[PDB]
Amino acid sequence: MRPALYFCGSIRGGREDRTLYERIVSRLRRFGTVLTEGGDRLIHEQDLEWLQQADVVVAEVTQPSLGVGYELGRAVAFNKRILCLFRPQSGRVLSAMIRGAADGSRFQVWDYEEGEVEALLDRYFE
Amino acid sequence: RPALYFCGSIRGGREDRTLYERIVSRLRRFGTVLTEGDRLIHEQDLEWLQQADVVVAEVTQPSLGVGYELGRAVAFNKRILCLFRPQSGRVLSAMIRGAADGSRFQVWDYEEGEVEALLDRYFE
Ligand SMILES: O=c1[nH]c(=O)n([C@@H]2O[C@H](COP(=O)(O)O)[C@@H](O)[C@H]2O)cc1CO
Ligand SMILES: O=c1[nH]c(=O)n([C@@H]2O[C@H](COP(=O)(O)O)[C@@H](O)[C@H]2O)cc1CO
Repeated sequence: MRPALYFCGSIRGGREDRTLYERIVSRLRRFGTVLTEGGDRLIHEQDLEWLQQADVVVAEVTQPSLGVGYELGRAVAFNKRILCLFRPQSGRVLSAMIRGAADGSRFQVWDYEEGEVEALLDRYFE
Repeated sequence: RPALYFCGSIRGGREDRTLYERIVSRLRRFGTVLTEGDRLIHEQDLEWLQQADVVVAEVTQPSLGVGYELGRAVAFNKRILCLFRPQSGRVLSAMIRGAADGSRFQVWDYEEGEVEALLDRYFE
């Protein structure tokens, strides 16, 4: 009944939002098990195992990242429930591939202000 | 003729725009280049991706849309060629480097001056 959760955020794209990712994961742990807590081959394979196990995939999509985009594309194809979180105050324009993938139900993209992330997650998960 | 889908950063940044033009110009010699509001962009691109025979991505500039295209392409069972420049100083995403299997999903490091010769070798 408590969901398994998969979190996505930029790493090699840049760690600008690392503190925010820690806040997101701390809040997700209140609701479920966060599965995400060659060398790169092991990372890919283990992440893909967890992605298929996840009940919800949550991605912070403000910092551009190949790996986050790839995770989202694989997740869509696995028909996962997906929540993407984007901060327009960053001054970026979110990728059309992510904004345009939203169908408002199984794949949602929410624009938000950084201070409100915990409350937003509360509204989505309760 | 073989149908080719090219991927490269746009909203991730257009730093490598000139290089993308060079790649696309060369790809036109080998096949149909399918990729010569946002919902329409996504839907049209996904239609073309589904119709592709080979997906070619320049993965040096980090980009959500390029990563998403590559994830969808894997699930659509497409042949994939990724091109990365170490001269950028970046460490390429583990999700892209680690998705490679050396045959149907290949990731090549390259130097900008050699991109035309690399593509000639890949497309014979
Ligand atoms: O070391 C890593 N570990 C990892 O899980 N990822 C996954 O890939 C996304 C980041 O991708 P990226 O920004 O690095 O390209 C994250 O959401 C992670 O789940 C990537 C890297 C190093 O690449
Ligand atoms: O306006 C657009 N048109 C488009 O085709 N893409 C596709 O998505 C990738 C770039 O993604 P991105 O850098 O913007 O996130 C490219 O390979 C394109 O095929 C994206 C945008 C604007 O998003």
